[PDB]
Amino acid sequence: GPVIRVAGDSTAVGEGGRWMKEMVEAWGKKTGTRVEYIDSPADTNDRLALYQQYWAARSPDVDVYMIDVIWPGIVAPHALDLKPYLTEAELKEFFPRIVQNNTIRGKLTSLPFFTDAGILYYRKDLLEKYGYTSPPRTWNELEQMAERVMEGERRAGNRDFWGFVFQGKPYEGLTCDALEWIYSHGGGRIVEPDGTISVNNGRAALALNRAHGWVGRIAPQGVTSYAEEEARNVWQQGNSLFMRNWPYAYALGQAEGSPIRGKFGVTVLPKASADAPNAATLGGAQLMVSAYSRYPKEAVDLVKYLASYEVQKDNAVRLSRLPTRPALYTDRDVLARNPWFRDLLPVFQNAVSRPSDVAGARYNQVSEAIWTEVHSVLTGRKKGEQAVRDLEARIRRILRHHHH
Ligand SMILES: OC[C@H]1O[C@H](OC[C@H]2O[C@@](O)(CO)[C@@H](O)[C@@H]2O)[C@H](O)[C@@H](O)[C@@H]1O
Repeated sequence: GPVIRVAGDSTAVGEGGRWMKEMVEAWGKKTGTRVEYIDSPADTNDRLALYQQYWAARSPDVDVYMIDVIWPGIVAPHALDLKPYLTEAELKEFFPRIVQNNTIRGKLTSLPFFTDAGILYYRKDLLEKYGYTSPPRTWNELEQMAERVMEGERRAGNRDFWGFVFQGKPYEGLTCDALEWIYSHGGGRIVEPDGTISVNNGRAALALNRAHGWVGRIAPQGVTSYAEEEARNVWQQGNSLFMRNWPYAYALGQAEGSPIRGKFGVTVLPKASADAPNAATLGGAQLMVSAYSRYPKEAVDLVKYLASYEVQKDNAVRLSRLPTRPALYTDRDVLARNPWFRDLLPVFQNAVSRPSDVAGARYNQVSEAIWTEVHSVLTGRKKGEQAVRDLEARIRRILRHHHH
């Protein structure tokens, strides 16, 4: 009978790949269907390039793909329209915002699987050791606390200790960190949902200059090569006061034999001043049935299972990844394991989106311009003022003649 083949998530990032293959195998066993799991590179933009090879070839060799929240506009031609397979009631069990994200020109490209948002991880033991009673609310506070804790920890002999780690590698994760910096300084959304390229402004420039000011100071020099797992590993070995990362790092940092188990909390990222908006970049994964799958019916059943209440629950409890079902945020087991889901739910719902809706199929080119110009500031090659001006010019070229 059929073999349903699934490309999604990466065994190179936390436990996602392993857990996903487990879920797929469990569906296989439950239904008596053969399945195979195809692994992927770590970085989402590398995964896109890989999957684009299959799509270009109209390959039937993958039936289901896990896609990023930024992809529906790019991948729509390669997606089976899911809309005929779900009732309005079934669809309403997911966050409307994400269903809408995943719907391009009325086609439901994919089902919401897990969402995501950038948050601040902090060492509560260290904050208390140094006389602080709350995590920082402003970037200036983050910097002050990071300087003082680092000076103390370094003096006590931890030469590996830093104040802050984040994603500064030139790749999609940097676009995410940078949208947070820019938006939390009142500098806008880089490209606004109406199409306006707003990024050339003094607040955005300041946000980038501030980030530059972290590099090799409160953050490792090597941060300009860090993706999610590089940041996480410095943090999880106990060597960073703060980290910007996604929810998944929480369950990993609490696991038995984690050096930082019980020593950390999470909160909303800081901002420039009390009247700036809170910034958490919207991330996450959706499940797409390939337009080139020879087994659409079976693929859709697998996607419905993966997106189901109990599989999302398992994802939440075991991997601390965010459900796309509002009902799971009131589930007693989910909340008992992850009490911060309740506190940060409004942060997750107000998460700020990268400009994938407005750039559509050109999003990946837009994002590359963003991470390359941002990276130039992080390395001290350009000032934020120059970079945001060059970025405006590049995005104008990229999006000239594109309409949403
Ligand atoms: O790097 C940008 C990318 O970050 C997040 O996805 C990357 C991986 O992070 C996870 O651990 C989930 O938090 C893995 O499951 C992902 O493969 C975010 O979800 C993306 O939207 C974002 O583009």
